[PDB]
Amino acid sequence: VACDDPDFLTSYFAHSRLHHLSAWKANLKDKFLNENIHKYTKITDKDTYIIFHIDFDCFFATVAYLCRSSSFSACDFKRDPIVVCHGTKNSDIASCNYVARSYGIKNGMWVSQAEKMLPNGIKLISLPYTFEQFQLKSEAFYSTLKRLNIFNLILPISIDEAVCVRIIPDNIHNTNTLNARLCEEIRQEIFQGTNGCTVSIGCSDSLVLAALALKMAKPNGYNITFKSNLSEEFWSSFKLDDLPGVGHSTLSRLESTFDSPHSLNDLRKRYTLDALKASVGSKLGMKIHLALQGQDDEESLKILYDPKEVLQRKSLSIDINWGIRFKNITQVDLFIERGCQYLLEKLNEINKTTSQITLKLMRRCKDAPIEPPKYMGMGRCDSFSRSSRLGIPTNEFGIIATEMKSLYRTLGCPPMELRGLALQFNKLVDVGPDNNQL
DNA sequence: GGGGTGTGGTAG
DNA sequence: ATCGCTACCACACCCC
Ligand SMILES: Nc1ccn([C@H]2C[C@H](O)[C@@H](COP(=O)(O)OP(=O)(O)OP(=O)(O)O)O2)c(=O)n1
Ligand SMILES: [Ca+2]
Ligand SMILES: [Ca+2]
Ligand SMILES: [Ca+2]
Repeated sequence: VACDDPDFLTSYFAHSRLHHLSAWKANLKDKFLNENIHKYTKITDKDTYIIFHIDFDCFFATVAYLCRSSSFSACDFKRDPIVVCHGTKNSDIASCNYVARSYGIKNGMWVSQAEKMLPNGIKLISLPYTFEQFQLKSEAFYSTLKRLNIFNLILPISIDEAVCVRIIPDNIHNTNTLNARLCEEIRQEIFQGTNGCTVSIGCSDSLVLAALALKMAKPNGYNITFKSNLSEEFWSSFKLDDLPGVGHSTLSRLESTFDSPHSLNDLRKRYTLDALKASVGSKLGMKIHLALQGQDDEESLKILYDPKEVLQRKSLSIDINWGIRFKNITQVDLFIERGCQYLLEKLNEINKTTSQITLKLMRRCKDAPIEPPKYMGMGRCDSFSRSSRLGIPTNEFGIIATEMKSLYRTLGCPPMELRGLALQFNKLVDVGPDNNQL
């Protein structure tokens, strides 16, 4: 299905695991809001809480293995390096098992890159996606978590991951013996309920330490590390980009500024708050500083104190940066129209209008090959964005699609140089019962 | 003090 | 072959 075919968006989203991830996450958040419309559902100043951060180990790889076709009968999850991917070369490894990771393979690597990490005779097993079973195993996960009746708040993070909060009465002497019991119950009940998937669990009294504890626990384990338990041994165990919020760009800046720390212990012994803030910015610097103390920042805590506002959707968009090869502006405009139709179907499902929209595009870099290394990839591009305030909030196709096509024209991208498009509704407006307006 | 725009970055 | 999405904080830099 080419990008000028009316079925392209349907086919692309059907095959895109990144689309599936975002849609699943959005749907879990909507369900949380719907199930909690009447309930208080939030941590109070008065609560002392424990965080149980629970997450499937190598989720797609595990499920796709447990569900593999007869052709993969013989595959051994504990001995073979297994990846889930569409392709054979410049195709993303969506998930890899811990055997593969023992050779240095990582989620997001191209199969082409991963294969070079393997010694002679060691063969990469590549399993197809099983999207519907990913969903079904997630359902079993979330159902088990609720049925245990041990959590005061269950927060969806993604298809395979939840932050679960237990409030501890001041009446009650929490102990790690009780926490280990709960961890082991959760792991067993989910292993049973999912027919063979494993989860790991990080357990702490901050979100950030629960996240690091989760990392330490993997694969197929649990780790309890409270602030009281912090030690050089703990911090020495983590790379810099194990901290939530530290990706590759922030890592690069930390390594430049602090002489290539090789563990969170190195960073914590070397940094100063002000140098940190200079390196990575004021809020991120404060976040990292607080994290290196085992403590959450104000922004991260909002999910505990006001989950309904955190989880409420504030924008709606689609992004298509793969398979984009148009010959003329007629075809670009029709695709923009198809994208607007899709977005408006979603906007109407949530009973909202929009007052502000954006078109963003990827354009081939002047010196970048027409056909990039990744088949149908966007390749190396320059990004361009323009937004427009609509005035009266609307859900009218005619208004929105017209302004989107106009936004496209102002960015000046020749159709044959286009490599990607995003269509965004940046501001959403409730629809109430009263619609009488002059 | 309040508003605005486009862009960087991260996560899963 | 191959399916490189998408929500949202923070930021720089503009206005008054
Ligand atoms: N670069 C990525 C990262 C994740 N995912 C999908 C596949 C993962 O199975 C799943 C969940 O993401 P996680 O980051 O939780 O990773 P895994 O569950 O695969 O491994 P881990 O045991 O490290 O949590 O999301 C993907 O397609 N591409
Ligand atoms: Ca996981
Ligand atoms: Ca996860
Ligand atoms: Ca990180």
